Amino acid sequence: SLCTRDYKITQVLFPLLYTVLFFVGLITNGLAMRIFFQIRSKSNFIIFLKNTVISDLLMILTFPFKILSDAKLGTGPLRTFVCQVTSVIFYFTMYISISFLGLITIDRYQKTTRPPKNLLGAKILSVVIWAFMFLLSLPNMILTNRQPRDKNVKKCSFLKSEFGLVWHEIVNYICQVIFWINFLIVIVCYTLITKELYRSYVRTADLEDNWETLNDNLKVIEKADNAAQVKDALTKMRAAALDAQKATPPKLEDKSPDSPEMKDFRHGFDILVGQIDDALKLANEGKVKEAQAAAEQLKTTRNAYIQKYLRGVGKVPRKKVNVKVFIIIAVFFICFVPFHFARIPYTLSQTRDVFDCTAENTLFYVKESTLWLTSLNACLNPFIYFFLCKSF
Ligand SMILES: CSc1nc(N)c2ncn([C@@H]3O[C@H](COP(=O)(O)OP(=O)(O)O)[C@@H](O)[C@H]3O)c2n1
Ligand SMILES: CC(C)CCC[C@@H](C)[C@H]1CC[C@H]2[C@@H]3CC=C4C[C@@H](O)CC[C@]4(C)[C@H]3CC[C@]12C
Repeated sequence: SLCTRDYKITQVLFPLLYTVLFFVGLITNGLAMRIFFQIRSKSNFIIFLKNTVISDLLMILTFPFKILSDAKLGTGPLRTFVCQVTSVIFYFTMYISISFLGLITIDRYQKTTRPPKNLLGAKILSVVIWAFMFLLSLPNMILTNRQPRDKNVKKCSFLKSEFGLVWHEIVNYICQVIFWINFLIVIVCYTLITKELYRSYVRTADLEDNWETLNDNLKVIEKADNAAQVKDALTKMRAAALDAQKATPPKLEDKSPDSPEMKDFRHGFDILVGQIDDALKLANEGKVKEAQAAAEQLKTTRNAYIQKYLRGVGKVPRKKVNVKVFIIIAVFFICFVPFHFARIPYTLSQTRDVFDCTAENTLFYVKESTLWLTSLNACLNPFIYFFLCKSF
């Protein structure tokens, strides 16, 4: 009552910040709807991605009501409407987005491990997420039935009934659980994909160590003047080559044993081992120069091409680098983590008259600032689909 909140910086900074996000958001999701809704829903990912684009658009359409109500220093019918309807829509569509981001992450993680009634399952799941958030949101709209007694007081908590304040606390608790379960899912999925990347790296580095062994021992043969040194190097080269021939590099992981990719990889080593074997036979006969000339045959255009090819097959592919799961984890840390940290103390100040005026106002400014970061997601989310061959 006696407490005053300074809205002079709020009425210039936030409507200006949200106006930018409204136009940036309309053009981003407009050029996402007209593209993604043309393509068919043949996978769960695209079903989840289509739900994400419309939940983004619903929360962007919420911004004009906010911009113009926050532009006014005092309360009014529009501020009451924001409190009761449009800002409630913002929150329930925000947790719809977080739910589908958690689902997209599970989907994308399961695709990395991978060597219709599931579309139905994804569709029913999509309906259940929307209906559930709507179920929680509806009493918040209905229990914001009180009129503002002081025209200078714009806080939604003063427009609420006793059970309205109770439900507000319950809803904000459930949403904290929805956030942290989805954040945990994203953290786990990211850690498992990152472990797989590090595992793919060591298998490539082990394989490349074999090539270094073979090429280092070839240098020894060139600078040698005796059959004992040539035989030693040739033996280590044969062992490195036969070791490398037994490997299943990340590019050959999901390939059939009788597939041409698997066959060319093994045959490439048979040609190089064969050349080492011919040079080793000569080294055993004490013919140093002849064994050096035959080992030097690995430097021919043909055998250098065979090496370059086999080494290329051993490299870590794009599949192992998941930019979609990294973007989602980046989005949770930037857009959602600060708001969810700022929320509980702010909810506590709204449901009980326990904090000092300046303490309350500080909690408001922090939640208002972090809520804006949360709104970037609606303008960021289409970039999970924007970086692929379909959009060039
Ligand atoms: C599932 S729907 C949902 N989820 C939340 N986490 C919510 N947190 C707040 N709301 C509602 O959205 C409206 C605005 O609440 P706040 O943003 O807490 O109010 P102000 O800081 O005073 O602008 C109120 O009717 C709240 O009950 C929420 N609604
Ligand atoms: C008042 C509130 C609860 C209204 C919610 C509207 C709901 C019913 C809407 C919003 C987003 C929609 C989804 C958008 C995209 C797809 C993918 C498509 O392959 C099948 C339908 C499906 C799965 C839609 C079904 C209906 C849907 C879940």
